[PDB]
Amino acid sequence: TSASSHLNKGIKQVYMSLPQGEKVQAMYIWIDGTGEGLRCKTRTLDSEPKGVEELPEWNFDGSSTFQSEGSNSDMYLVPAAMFRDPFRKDPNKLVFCEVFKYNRKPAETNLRHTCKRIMDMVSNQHPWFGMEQEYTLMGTDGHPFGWPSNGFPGPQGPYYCGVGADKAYGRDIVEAHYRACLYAGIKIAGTNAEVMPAQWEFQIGPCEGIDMGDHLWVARFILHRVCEDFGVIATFDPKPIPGNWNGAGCHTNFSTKAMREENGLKYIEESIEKLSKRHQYHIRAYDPKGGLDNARRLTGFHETSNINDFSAGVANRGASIRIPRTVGQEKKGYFEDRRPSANCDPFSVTEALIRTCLLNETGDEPFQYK
Amino acid sequence: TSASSHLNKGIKQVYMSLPQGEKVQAMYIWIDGTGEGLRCKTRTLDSEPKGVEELPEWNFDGSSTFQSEGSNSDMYLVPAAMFRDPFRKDPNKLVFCEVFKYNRKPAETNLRHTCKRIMDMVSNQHPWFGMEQEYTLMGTDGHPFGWPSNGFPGPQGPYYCGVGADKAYGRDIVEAHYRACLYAGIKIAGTNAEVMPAQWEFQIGPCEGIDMGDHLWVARFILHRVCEDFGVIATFDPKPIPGNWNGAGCHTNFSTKAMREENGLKYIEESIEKLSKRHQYHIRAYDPKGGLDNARRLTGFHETSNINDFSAGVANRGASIRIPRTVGQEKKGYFEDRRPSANCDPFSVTEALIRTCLLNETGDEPFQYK
Amino acid sequence: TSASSHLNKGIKQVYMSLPQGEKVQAMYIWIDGTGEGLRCKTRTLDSEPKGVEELPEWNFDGSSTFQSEGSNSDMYLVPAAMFRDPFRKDPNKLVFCEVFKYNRKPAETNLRHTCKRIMDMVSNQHPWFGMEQEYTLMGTDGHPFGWPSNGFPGPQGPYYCGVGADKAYGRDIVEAHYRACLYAGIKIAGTNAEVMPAQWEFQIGPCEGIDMGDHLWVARFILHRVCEDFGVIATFDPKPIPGNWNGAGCHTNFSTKAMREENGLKYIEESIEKLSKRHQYHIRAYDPKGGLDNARRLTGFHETSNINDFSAGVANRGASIRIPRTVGQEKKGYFEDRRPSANCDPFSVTEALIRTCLLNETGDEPFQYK
Amino acid sequence: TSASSHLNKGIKQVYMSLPQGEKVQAMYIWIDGTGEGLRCKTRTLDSEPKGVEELPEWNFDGSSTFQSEGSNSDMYLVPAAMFRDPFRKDPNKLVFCEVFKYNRKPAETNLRHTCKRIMDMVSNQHPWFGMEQEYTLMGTDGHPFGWPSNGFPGPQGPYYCGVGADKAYGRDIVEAHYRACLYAGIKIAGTNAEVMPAQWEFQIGPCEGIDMGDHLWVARFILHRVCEDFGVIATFDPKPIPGNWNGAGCHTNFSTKAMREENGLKYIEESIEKLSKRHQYHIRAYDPKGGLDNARRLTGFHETSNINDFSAGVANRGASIRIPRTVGQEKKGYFEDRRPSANCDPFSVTEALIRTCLLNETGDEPFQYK
Amino acid sequence: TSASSHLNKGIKQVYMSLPQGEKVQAMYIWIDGTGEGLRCKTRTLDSEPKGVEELPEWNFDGSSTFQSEGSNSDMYLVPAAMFRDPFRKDPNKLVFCEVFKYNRKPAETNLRHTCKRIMDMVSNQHPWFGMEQEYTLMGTDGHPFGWPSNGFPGPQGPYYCGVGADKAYGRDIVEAHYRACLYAGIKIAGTNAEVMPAQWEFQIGPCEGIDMGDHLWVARFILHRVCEDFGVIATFDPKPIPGNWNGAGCHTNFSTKAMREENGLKYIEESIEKLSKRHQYHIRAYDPKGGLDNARRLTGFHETSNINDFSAGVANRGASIRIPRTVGQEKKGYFEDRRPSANCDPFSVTEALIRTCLLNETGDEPFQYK
Ligand SMILES: [Cl-]
Ligand SMILES: [Cl-]
Ligand SMILES: [Cl-]
Ligand SMILES: [Cl-]
Ligand SMILES: [Cl-]
Ligand SMILES: [Mg+2]
Ligand SMILES: [Mg+2]
Ligand SMILES: [Mg+2]
Ligand SMILES: [Mg+2]
Ligand SMILES: [Mg+2]
Repeated sequence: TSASSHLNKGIKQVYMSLPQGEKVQAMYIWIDGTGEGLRCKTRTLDSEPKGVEELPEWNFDGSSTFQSEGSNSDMYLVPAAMFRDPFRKDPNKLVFCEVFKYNRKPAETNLRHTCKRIMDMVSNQHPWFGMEQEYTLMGTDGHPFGWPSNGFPGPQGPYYCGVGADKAYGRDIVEAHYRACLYAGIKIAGTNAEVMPAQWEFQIGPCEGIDMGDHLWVARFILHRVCEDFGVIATFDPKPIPGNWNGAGCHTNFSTKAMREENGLKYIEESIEKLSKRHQYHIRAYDPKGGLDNARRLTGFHETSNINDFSAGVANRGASIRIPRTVGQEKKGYFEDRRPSANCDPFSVTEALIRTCLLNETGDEPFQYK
Repeated sequence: TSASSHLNKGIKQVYMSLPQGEKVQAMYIWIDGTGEGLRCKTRTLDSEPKGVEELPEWNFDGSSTFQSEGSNSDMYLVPAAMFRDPFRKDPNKLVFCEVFKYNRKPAETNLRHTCKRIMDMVSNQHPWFGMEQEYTLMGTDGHPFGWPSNGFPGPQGPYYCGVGADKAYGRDIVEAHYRACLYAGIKIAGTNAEVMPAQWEFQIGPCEGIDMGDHLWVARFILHRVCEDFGVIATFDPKPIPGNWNGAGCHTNFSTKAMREENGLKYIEESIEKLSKRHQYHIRAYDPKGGLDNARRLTGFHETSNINDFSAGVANRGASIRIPRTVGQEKKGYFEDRRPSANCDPFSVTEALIRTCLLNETGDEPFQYK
Repeated sequence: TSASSHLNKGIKQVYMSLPQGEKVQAMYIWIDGTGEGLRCKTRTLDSEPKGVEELPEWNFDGSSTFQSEGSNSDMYLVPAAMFRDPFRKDPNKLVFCEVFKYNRKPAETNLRHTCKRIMDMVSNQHPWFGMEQEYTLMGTDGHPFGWPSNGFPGPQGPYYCGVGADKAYGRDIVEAHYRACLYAGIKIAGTNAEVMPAQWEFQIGPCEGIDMGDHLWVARFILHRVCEDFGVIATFDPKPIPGNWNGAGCHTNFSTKAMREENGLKYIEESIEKLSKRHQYHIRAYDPKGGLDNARRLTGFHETSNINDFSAGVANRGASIRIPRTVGQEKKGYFEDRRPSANCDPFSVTEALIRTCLLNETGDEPFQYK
Repeated sequence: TSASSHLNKGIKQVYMSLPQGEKVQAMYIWIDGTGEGLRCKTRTLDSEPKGVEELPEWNFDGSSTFQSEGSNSDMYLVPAAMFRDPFRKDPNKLVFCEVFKYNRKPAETNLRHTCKRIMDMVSNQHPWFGMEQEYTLMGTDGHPFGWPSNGFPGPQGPYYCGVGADKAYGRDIVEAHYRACLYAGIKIAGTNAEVMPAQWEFQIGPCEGIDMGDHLWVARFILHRVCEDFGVIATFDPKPIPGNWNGAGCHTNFSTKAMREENGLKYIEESIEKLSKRHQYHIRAYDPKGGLDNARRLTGFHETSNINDFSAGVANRGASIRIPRTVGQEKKGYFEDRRPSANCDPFSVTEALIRTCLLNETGDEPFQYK
Repeated sequence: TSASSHLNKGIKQVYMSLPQGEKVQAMYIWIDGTGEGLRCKTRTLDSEPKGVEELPEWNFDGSSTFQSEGSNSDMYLVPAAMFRDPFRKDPNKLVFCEVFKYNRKPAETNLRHTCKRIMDMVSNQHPWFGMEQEYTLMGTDGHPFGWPSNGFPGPQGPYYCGVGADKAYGRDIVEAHYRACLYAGIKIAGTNAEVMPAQWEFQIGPCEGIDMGDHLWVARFILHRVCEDFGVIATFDPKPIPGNWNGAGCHTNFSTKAMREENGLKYIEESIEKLSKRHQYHIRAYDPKGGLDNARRLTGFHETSNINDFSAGVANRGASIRIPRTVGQEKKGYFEDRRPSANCDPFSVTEALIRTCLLNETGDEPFQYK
């Protein structure tokens, strides 16, 4: 539906296949003042950087990104992770950044800074995460892509992992995103068409520590750019359509070295225990509005837990935490936190998990350290 | 007609020609709780599997696929056949699966499990099947593709194996499907435009034993993915348009080693005999609604048998079973069961043929064994 | 204008460029019960046939092609000529066939069978034919392609061999057909935009004996397939638009070894003589409705002969037979029969020429032989 | 949506307001061989008939209306009820007819003939009926009028007796029909928007005896003519949209003189008793397919009775028969048979009610009389 | 569909309702050189003529109407019948004319002149005619009005005397025409929707002698003017759509004083006898191409006689002549000639009936008289 999507793409293609020369493009990516939106810009480099360390710091105007007031508005980008650019091909790069203010302090929405620290504190336990990112394809009118105009498709049931024109809306986006990620070097585990038509999932992982946040964010950025090409919107809102229509969540898989090795199930249950005593804290960390967004998703019905009550169970689709059936069988593996909203900050989610399960914190606020 | 079909396909193409790296995509395919619909999803692998045995088991939510109730909804995928992915190219794969419940028992629609067994019991007789899969191309409105809006093309006659814009609607699907099959390694024997405009056939075979089911199902899946690309629907309904318009059937060719070698015609007639005493049982097995769907097709008129009466004949287009003229000439070969509906499960059809013709069963229910 | 022509062709292209493997596709082509229409279907082969002789016989349902009654409807295809498939590329093939009934007798419209014989009877005289196939491009509404909606372009005059957007309608079809033919191995001599806009010609020849029919027919098939891709219709009707608008004919060039060598003009005049005595018989053979179709073309006006009167002349555009001016100059060469309708069967036209000019038959019916 | 609906209506209007002169138009209306469809034609009269008795008999071709075989196809129309023509205004007339064969026997779908008799037999008891005719407005594509294209509006709830653009689809039809009926002299009691959007009701009654059928049928004809003008279709099908969408029924109110006068409730319960013993017979008479159509409506859910089980209750929306709450209060009035399909023949419904309740018949077939 | 039909009709209306003054418009109508088309033009008069006799003769250019050669092209209009103008209202007039050449001889297509004479010769026998004029409504593309684009509606059966949007295409034309006729003073007997959708009939009669031709012709003219306003075309072609679709005829009813009075059936059979001996002559007179047009309608199938064979019968829908069942009953009345094509000249049809049945002519050419 978007106007730019109707421009002649063959023309872009023609320019895109000009041999580019020795110079190299770097697209810097970062997180908005909203804690949800991504921004980016591009600079030329003199040659292909061999790793993230070779990339210059950069800056931008924070008052144009909901990130500062008048006089001291300038803000700083510090390269954190680097990937191959699937939009421009090699030698070009995507550069995920951290955001700092003028006084070189982390920005309000720079959650990576603190999370990176917390992950270093527990590196010997080798924490691994996986995330199931759900999203919904929308036209520029805000109506789900490929839904009848001002209407509803038929009821849920045929669309989950569906195939065929009447079943799966917008697969091209999925397919393209998937390769884009592979090429970029993102740890994309797979994908499926979700329960609501025009709703899809991709899985990212397994990722060690800080890597989880980095990979999910960049995957998200790639999804936006791909959607942008096709002229549609990806929405990470946890409940895009009110009523009998699936919400979107961000299921998180977690395991330590302990949990993965034999009889790890013991440690799994131990951390589930600590979690049960910190439900309220985790909901606060599981979406950028402190739990207000997730409230519309976590209702009990439609295979969700209630936002108010903690619960756990082996192969329990309706619980706050699920231990996979076969994880229960072999008494080792990982568990799944089904609480995080589709629009959560993965840095916020992974940090909270470590704090509660591994550094045994309690109270209503994150302990500060050395 | 579909909205996704109007997205810019050149854009998908751009991404699809990124070099993918060491990782590999596997699309798992399975059968719905409807016994008619296919589902699928994709996971990443670390390298190209060398055969179906190297592929992990997987699971999915059965309550989203008409396949279970609340609490123990999780279900299991066991790789059964592997093919090259024509939608993603090498090294990627299609993985046809069997479906099992949480208690590791076959799902209601997993007819492969039992059919596999029965096929093993007779492997020395080397049973070979061929199936003629008929289908109709529909727009997203449910009207046959390329038919006049709310209307009818001219009467049947010019469309069977027709050529020209006024004669063959939607050949592109046919052409693409055919290659997709070849590349995938599906045993596609040929194809033709059928009697009703927008209606087509492909032939799968000859296939030994369990292979028949596997090949036809995956062929079907491929057809759906291809149609999906083009924005149309493939319908396997046995009578998509009421009245003077061809139904869609799934003619099945059958032969044993005995029947193929000299004077096999004797054995052909012997099994036709056994079949004549079990019409009612076969009708039950020849469509997923026990014969209610086929009732709309098998009416006697339009070169179909009557659903009520068994009949056989040499080169008899109107009979339940047809012995090909030249099979009658050379007194060896195969016979054609013209009864199965275009939407039958090939596992159910092939099994019923073995049970009646080879294991000489009678009665109203399949014998159980060792 | 056709609906299928609006499908995304890039998508077909993607599938069509999958490497196909060892298997090979053969499209069998044949003639309708109408004696005008072409039919076809496709089977897989295990490897590339090295010549027409390596191709299996086949069958189809004659009651679906205006070719038989109820009970014994099955009919037989016997490979006659093979070409490379320009729609699928090497190693794939087009297989022009002859049609036989269940009792292995020639079908009513299988005119090749008898023509083949008659051509063998005179092979020492090396008869050579060339045919000028005229045709008109039509939209799916039946109005000539690129004509004004419910209207007429400006009057004839600027279109014959015209160039420019306001002059030549539908050249892409012509261009593609031409190459398709070349690749196939069809003996295509050339082409031109004809007098009526959206009307074109291609020339086939020179062809020895039976080859003429085979080449023209397959050329026609190719034209229909090409038009099919583009979404338009090729019509061979001799008078597609009533009134001051050119008819379409199938001018036939003929020569024997005798006529080609020095002072052959003598033999040319001799056969023209025999022809003058058999006008009525020839008109019957020059269109599939015994002369009813040609009646609408051959009116005397618009550089046509009258259907009632035979005439001949050196460089005479308005005559039944034309001796090219330069054939008259050098007293050797060929003559042009300007009588055949654009929709004639070339087998019927070539046979009739041999019979009258070479086997000196007279009477109202073809002599039977050994 | 219909093409004729897009013609310039102001032009018709211009002609329609020419003063017509002394002559008068009579439109004869009758029932199809389908028992569901209505037919009509118009003849000129020399002056305004003063009552139904003054109107000539007429005929038509029964083979064109699903009503006879070859040779003796002519059929007869006998004027039965007359109304003022709301499409043409005074002095013009609508003339509802009975249909007879060439041998002056009633036609198969002429149920009025026998019903008229049965009504005469009980005239002293003054039977009064009321019918609640439900129907759905459809576009010419067969999709409910004003529904999203290939889609569904939001769920039921806001549409029953709704007001506003997003609530009541197609009220113009309702409004016009209502006046049309009033003008015609039809006994139209009222109307409402029904539960499913684009679904409406009008009530006809109270009508004495044979009058019920006459008035409902003519009301139906008027509805079709009005819908015709607007370009939409009225459908009397009992279950136009499968699933969670209201069926359409034809609730029938019934009372005798006995039931209306004080303590009539006794007689009401007496006839409900007789009815309870003849459910099966009544289902047969409550739709033209003997109960096959109603089977899709009467499922128990969505405030319907089950087609299999008889039931009765005071103010019971889910029962086969309902005694209005206030009829139960005052111990006199009428009861409501909720079983008849929206596409029933009122003649068949009213006759069956008389036969069971008043002439105390039992058995499986209507008693014949004098 | 026509461009003029899309002009703002309300604007015409504004002008049309200016009070016109003392002057009066007369539209003269006449028959083309084709014997099928009608022409007209308009002159102002000083006051309302009181009858046809007060109207001036007039002239027009016959070379512009297919009616003469170069030098003496002028032709003459002689007022024959006058009617009120339903397009302009009172005091304005339609004036049907006879056409004469410069030498005051009747024009080739002026069949009225001779017919008038023949009618005078038998006036004492008071011959009465009725004609059933069938016609088809077409869009400006030549496709039947309201049919699917390049397609066909569903099969015949529901359309004869149909009501509802999906049944009766273009009723507004019918309705307007009917009133137009009434107002003009045309003897319009009635109308009905015919078997083929978009096909309609109106009946004209009974008319004495020359009056028949006058009334039918003027009715036809009115139909063209009305269709013109609505932007569609009325076609009187006897077979507008090839194949399984009803032809259009012009059934003619005939009776003399003798036949109408008691035991007239004797005379009816007498004239049917004379007719049986002159089939060939009548076919020549029953369409303007001497029978070539009717050849496409009269085929035996679809309730038509064969063009080759005469036949008669009581209530025989498939015969050349039908005696109505009730005419056979009461042994008096009229008979119906079902042979005339919908495009016949009524003057030619009525004259031929008189000549054969009343002036007992035989031979192949009309006797000349005094
Ligand atoms: Cl940028
Ligand atoms: Cl997937
Ligand atoms: Cl094919
Ligand atoms: Cl009417
Ligand atoms: Cl005028
Ligand atoms: Mg999920
Ligand atoms: Mg077939
Ligand atoms: Mg030429
Ligand atoms: Mg109601
Ligand atoms: Mg008629």
